[PDB]
Amino acid sequence: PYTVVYFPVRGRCAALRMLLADQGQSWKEEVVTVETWQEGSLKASCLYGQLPKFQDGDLTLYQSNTILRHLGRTLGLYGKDQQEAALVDMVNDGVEDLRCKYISLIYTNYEAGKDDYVKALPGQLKPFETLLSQNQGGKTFIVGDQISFADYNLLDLLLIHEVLAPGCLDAFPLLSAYVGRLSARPKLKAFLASPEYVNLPINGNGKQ
Amino acid sequence: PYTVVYFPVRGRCAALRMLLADQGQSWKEEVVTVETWQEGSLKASCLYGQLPKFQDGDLTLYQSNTILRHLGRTLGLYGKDQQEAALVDMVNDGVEDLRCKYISLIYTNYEAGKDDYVKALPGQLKPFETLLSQNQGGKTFIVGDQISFADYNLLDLLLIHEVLAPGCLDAFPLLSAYVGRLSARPKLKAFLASPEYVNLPINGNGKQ
Ligand SMILES: N[C@@H](CCC(=O)N[C@@H](CSc1ccc([N+](=O)[O-])cc1[N+](=O)[O-])C(=O)NCC(=O)O)C(=O)O
Ligand SMILES: N[C@@H](CCC(=O)N[C@@H](CSc1ccc([N+](=O)[O-])cc1[N+](=O)[O-])C(=O)NCC(=O)O)C(=O)O
Repeated sequence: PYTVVYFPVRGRCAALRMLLADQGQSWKEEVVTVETWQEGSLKASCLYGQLPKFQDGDLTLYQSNTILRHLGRTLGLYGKDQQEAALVDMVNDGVEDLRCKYISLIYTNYEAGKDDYVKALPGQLKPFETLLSQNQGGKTFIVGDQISFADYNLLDLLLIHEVLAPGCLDAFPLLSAYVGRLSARPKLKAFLASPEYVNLPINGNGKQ
Repeated sequence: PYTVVYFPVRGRCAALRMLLADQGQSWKEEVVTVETWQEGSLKASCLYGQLPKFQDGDLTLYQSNTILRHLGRTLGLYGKDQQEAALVDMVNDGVEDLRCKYISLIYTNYEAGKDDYVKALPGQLKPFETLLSQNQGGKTFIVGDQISFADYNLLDLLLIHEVLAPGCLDAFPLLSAYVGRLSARPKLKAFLASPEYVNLPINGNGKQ
């Protein structure tokens, strides 16, 4: 089965969890406390000395995007052809780029860098609105007419940014509608309202 | 066919170029000067306002790793099955993580951060030596027994680090032999020695 090993936060596991829940997959959560991590044995055993760690049968993986791509690949959420698969990759890489900036702000310069970050947000979000606009008027998914792992990753990015800068999507009709539409999918809606998601901090340092 | 649109530097296009050359694929280079970029029209037309931009027929792509994964997918350099594909992803994400740190040092604080960076390098290279040690004694490739896009990306990462920290691979026998072995592949060896590779700077700011 599936096992996700992570700290008690949404962070880089939020998207893959949304994917698993929405896809009706069952998985086990292995919560790692700061004490256990500080112990050192687990960390030393991690390929890049970091979490998340993921297990699928006897397959052990590291790197959040590797887990997303693996789930996308094995579950059929990676486009209908090579052309779509590439576009899905293009979206996820763009999502990762912004997530990195978001993470830097959160853990590195929240107080002094928030104003500038929020000021620059529109230009960073615009590309995803454009992508939607070029795909069936933005009425379906980010790429093609079937959901992909990039959709879950983008959704999370949009959700955490609405927390960081409420109303940041107001100027973007497609992104706004997209968030509402995907968040309304039955299994996903139930997961997002559940305590295991709601009662977990977004980041490990309490900022958001 | 293939068209690479980039500034006159190796940077984030070095790995994909090595891949194309080694695979015997033809491609065209579209060099973008600082003046043309500063003009603004090209940049505004780029999905995320950045280069590289790649064209495969009428398919236009952005994001260096998206290009690598697309070429890996289409040319059969993405593992023999789904499991290997995930391991390939795990390697590339690790390569990207280190490349980001390298890029930060180069463009953000080379002078004051070099010492610390080089001091931390061994711990950052270790995971790749470990992966090699676990795959046929490190006698073939980073994943499985066939070359993958992650091999080209990792090779470039190792090459630019030996320039930044001459001798850094002395502490890693497998990685050292791996660099020598892959660099000896006939088509790649010819490309690496060619003016089109050699006469290009590694980075855009002249640091290395
Ligand atoms: N590329 C990896 C990134 C993994 C990662 O960043 N892991 C962190 C999560 S927390 C984290 C992630 C990013 C930043 N940050 O400042 O960029 C700060 C924190 N933190 O705990 O403060 C971790 O395991 N840290 C434990 C360790 O290294 O010993 C992935 O995508 O899965
Ligand atoms: N995620 C993308 C990243 C593309 C990228 O970083 N492109 C830069 C290359 S130069 C670059 C890349 C990283 C850093 N940096 O400081 O981290 C500095 C520079 N630079 O030109 O100084 C660019 O196009 N810049 C033009 C622009 O944005 O207007 C990819 O993987 O392809």
